Amino acid sequence: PHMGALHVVIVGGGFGGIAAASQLQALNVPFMLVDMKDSFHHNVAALRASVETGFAKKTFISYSVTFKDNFRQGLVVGIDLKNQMVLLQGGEALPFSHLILATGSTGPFPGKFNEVSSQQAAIQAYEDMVRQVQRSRFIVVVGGGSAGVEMAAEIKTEYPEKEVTLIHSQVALADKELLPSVRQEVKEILLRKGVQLLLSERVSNLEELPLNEYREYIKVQTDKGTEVATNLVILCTGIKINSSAYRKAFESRLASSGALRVNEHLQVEGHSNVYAIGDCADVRTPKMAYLAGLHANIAVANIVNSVKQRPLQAYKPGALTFLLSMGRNDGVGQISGFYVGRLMVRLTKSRDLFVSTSWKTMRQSPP
Ligand SMILES: Cc1cc2c(nc3c(=O)[nH]c(=O)nc-3n2C[C@H](O)[C@H](O)[C@H](O)COP(=O)(O)OP(=O)(O)OC[C@H]2O[C@@H](n3cnc4c(N)ncnc43)[C@H](O)[C@@H]2O)c(O)c1C
Repeated sequence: PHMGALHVVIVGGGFGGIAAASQLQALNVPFMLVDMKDSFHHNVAALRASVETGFAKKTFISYSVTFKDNFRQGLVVGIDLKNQMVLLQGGEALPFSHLILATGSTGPFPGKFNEVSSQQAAIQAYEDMVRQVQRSRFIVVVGGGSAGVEMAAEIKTEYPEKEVTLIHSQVALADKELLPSVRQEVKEILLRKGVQLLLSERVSNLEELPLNEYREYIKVQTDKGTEVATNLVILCTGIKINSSAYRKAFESRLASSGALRVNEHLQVEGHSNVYAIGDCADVRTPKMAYLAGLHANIAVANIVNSVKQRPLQAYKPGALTFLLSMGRNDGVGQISGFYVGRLMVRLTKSRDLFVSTSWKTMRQSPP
């Protein structure tokens, strides 16, 4: 029973959620931000944190330092649409006048990390990975999506003396929606770095392999009968929408891919006070962190505009921007649908992986 007042609940503390929480905090609008972790995860640097000693502490930022009592650690199990509540594992419910859904994507470690944990435990998880990689002479990266391609390049750039094999089910690497010129140069670069590519093969004994853990001997098998002996197997396939929090309640609304369908104001179909942003929004985009932030300014503005009776603003997708990091000294990609080269990507993404951006948003300084 909110009797006109606002109470905004942000479910998910990723790039979008912290963008929305910071906007609401600047306008002094009551809000509660919920995340299962206690710190924000700059997952765009997760692969460098998998290979560089001491980097991982640059990639987690305490929520409570920035948001204080406007943050609440918890796992969201369900939405009660009728009574405008948000159901937390353990019983607690959070009442909202407006709801921002920002639940991001789920995937294998190290590319994603969606574990309830402390900041120091999360950091330690990546430092542990680095020791697995240091220990290993032979490493297999499974999956030539954008994540595997960068993971293999990241290992070879930091450890030229390791033997890195990348195994991928198709014949072209990285996202299908990229310029063919982009996809080809990614192959050129991986080969010049000494990565051994096993294209058009599928790993067949995967349920039996130890993941993210050094072993003296591991044999990876493919459906074509190729056997690759290795010390470490890193899995880089299986990014999907994290609908844990909202699926039971919006089944009618979830598009097939897990995302919530939305209008051009990022409103969830069938609701005027429920927004979806970033990865969980059905936008036919490639799903980018920077987009998650833009969506967040859109959603907060449209909550304020909906109270101040004003025309909502819309989200106008443009041409494809995505830069692939090929280690710290190389890369390639496209900015608004045209090709950008190695020097450009190295200065934009590959040196700092946009890490300083999240620390600025969170108003904190890295350790
Ligand atoms: C895999 C990958 C992705 C890249 C990459 N690079 C870029 C890049 O250069 N630029 C960019 O803009 N995006 C890039 N992205 C995409 C970017 O990582 C994602 O699109 C971005 O993180 C999406 O932002 P969202 O806020 O939509 O989602 P997050 O996963 O960041 O945050 C979701 C949060 O919700 C929380 N959460 C979800 N369900 C929950 C629940 N039920 N209860 C509690 N918390 C929950 C999660 O724990 C997590 O903290 C990249 O190189 C790779 C390899």
